[PDB]
Amino acid sequence: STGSATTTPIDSLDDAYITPVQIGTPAQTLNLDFDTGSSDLWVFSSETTASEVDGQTIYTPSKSTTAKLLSGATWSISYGDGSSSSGDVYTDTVSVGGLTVTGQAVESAKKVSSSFTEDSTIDGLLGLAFSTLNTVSPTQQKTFFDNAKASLDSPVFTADLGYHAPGTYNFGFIDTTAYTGSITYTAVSTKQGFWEWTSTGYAVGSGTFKSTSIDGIADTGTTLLYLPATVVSAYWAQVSGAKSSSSVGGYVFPCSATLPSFTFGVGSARIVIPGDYIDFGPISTGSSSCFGGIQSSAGIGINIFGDVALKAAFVVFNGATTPTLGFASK
Repeated sequence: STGSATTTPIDSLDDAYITPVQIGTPAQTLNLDFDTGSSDLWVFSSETTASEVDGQTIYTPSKSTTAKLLSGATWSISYGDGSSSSGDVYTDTVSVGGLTVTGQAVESAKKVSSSFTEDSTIDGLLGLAFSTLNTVSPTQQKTFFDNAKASLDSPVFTADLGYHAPGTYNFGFIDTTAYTGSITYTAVSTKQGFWEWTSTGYAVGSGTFKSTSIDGIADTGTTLLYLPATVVSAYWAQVSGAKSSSSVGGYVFPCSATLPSFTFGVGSARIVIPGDYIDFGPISTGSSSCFGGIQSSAGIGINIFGDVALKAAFVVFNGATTPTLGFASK
């Protein structure tokens, strides 16, 4: 089997992407944030504290003939941005772009933190990291991809995120029309539950490539590119007036600037992030200070190849017995 779904930016900055997901019978369609940095499929629901729901579409298990309470199971998660959610668990039928999993754990939120409430466009998350990170207790549950894997034509999914435009998540096949050149594959460590890999280096604009190992995670659920402070400083030093602002919480730059590109290495190959992808616009409405799309990972504890990086590539998440990651230009 295969599936293919379009993923759409939630706003004009590409702060996140939402993908329609069918849950239950008859289908209830919710727009979920596909997150290769976590492993819980959780949704706003009829059980969510009413004061914490503000415009989201909810899953109502009592209206699904295929929903079954997973008795005794609870979940609770905290994300790297400090947001969190928790609740209980149902199993139900879940379909993405024509690909159907029966008995999928659908984690129903009883509580969500303010960041989720305030974002009307995201109805929940669909985790695509390794199932070892799943938070369901006392019986850990499998991700949608893990459940689908054995049925898929090939045990893979691909992320093809757009810049200021829709893109595509495919399951079970590699669309050879979706990228240019060849796909370069690179080794993955699953020890921390993430799609963790090692970039071979970087360049800033038309500058020379610096060969240096940068361990990090491929994370569709993180907006920006978080790299070591040395790398980030080298980038922003090429932008007149750019500085790290403690008050704002990262690098800012004059909105009048033209940003250089940023290249990262995948083996002997190179992915180029155009300068425009690194612009996240005014820090507040009407400001002439703009927020940068490359920020320091210092204090996160891990480097994160988030959407800024991933949207410059066609990315293969290969869930074969020995997982790997593939990157192509597009």
